[PDB]
Amino acid sequence: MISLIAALAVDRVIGMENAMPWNLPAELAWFKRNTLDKPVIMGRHTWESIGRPLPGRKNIILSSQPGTDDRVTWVKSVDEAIAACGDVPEIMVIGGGRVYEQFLPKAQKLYLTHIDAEVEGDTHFPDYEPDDWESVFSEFHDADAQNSHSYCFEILERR
Amino acid sequence: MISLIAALAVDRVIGMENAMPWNLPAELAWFKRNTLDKPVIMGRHTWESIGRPLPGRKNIILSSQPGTDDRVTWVKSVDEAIAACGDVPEIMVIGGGRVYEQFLPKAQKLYLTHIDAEVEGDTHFPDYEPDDWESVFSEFHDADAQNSHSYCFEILERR
Ligand SMILES: CN(Cc1cnc2nc(N)nc(N)c2n1)c1ccc(C(=O)N[C@@H](CCC(=O)O)C(=O)O)cc1
Ligand SMILES: CN(Cc1cnc2nc(N)nc(N)c2n1)c1ccc(C(=O)N[C@@H](CCC(=O)O)C(=O)O)cc1
Ligand SMILES: [Ca+2]
Ligand SMILES: [Cl-]
Ligand SMILES: [Cl-]
Repeated sequence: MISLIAALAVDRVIGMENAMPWNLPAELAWFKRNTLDKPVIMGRHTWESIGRPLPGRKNIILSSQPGTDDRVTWVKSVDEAIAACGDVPEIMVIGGGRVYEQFLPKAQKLYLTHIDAEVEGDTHFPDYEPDDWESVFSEFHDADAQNSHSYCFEILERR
Repeated sequence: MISLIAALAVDRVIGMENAMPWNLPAELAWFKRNTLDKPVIMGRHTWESIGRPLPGRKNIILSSQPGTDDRVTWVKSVDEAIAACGDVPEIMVIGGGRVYEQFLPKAQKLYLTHIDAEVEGDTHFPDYEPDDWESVFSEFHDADAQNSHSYCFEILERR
């Protein structure tokens, strides 16, 4: 099955011109826990943002342009992206905006992190119909010594 | 000689307890380059935000309450903190607020990072009359894919 995993600020903002203005090691820990040992599909801008391949995951980059790193797999279509995953129970799509838009229709589950940050965004997570999804897990946490903002983890399954 | 190193938001706002709302790996690199191989003095809140002893530095915690951890040095007074440093060319004071207030009188240099972020806060870096200080180095950087805000490194020497 295909799952989308994203960190959304207020109004579903997911990206800005520069790095997001938050320091959330706990959110990254959740991201790692939910993607480890699974293929991850991302767009080129997300790839460039991370800076290196994610350890212990098969990194797949969906892009019309040519491959710059021998450490990951470059694909040119959703179909190719999928085929590169092989036979695994779950494929994780990690962004950005355009990639989420192309995979939403095929997605069965969403792993969302809602962050209480008001920012002017560049890209936003596609509008989802809350009547179409069932929340099966939610957990709220306040900002603390290491995390700059409050956040809530949520997992939704398609009804 | 004693030096204070701090990251300030607009209006000189500094962290109190929760992590600051910015992601500046280039700023932490600056922090590391300037404190490596030197003793660092910090208060209890800063210690909690770091979460572990900084490698390659002698970690001294100035606090009234008790030494949780054995990997660092716990002192109850300014005099004791200085003594624990031994005889080195430069002692780095890394915050927070009350710690900067206690050492400013004794400081000969300031390594400051001015960040273009408006943050609401109670705490401010102590008032320094820059005419008692000579700005000796200044280098501005714009925000990018990995750094959430613009920042300017500055070094001042006590005249
Ligand atoms: C810019 N970026 C994209 C990013 C960030 N947070 C997200 N958070 C969620 N929930 N979902 C995403 N798709 C997401 N994507 C990043 C940047 C760094 C790391 C990262 O360092 N991850 C380490 C975990 C943190 C660490 O080792 O420092 C990992 O092993 O996943 C991940 C994603
Ligand atoms: C919360 N905190 C206090 C902190 C942060 N930035 C500062 N920045 C400046 N300029 N001055 C300070 N006093 C300062 N203090 C921290 C948190 C983490 C690390 C840290 O991880 N430092 C690693 C470098 C980054 C990494 O490897 O994780 C190091 O080796 O110094 C440092 C300070
Ligand atoms: Ca439910
Ligand atoms: Cl992307
Ligand atoms: Cl402190």
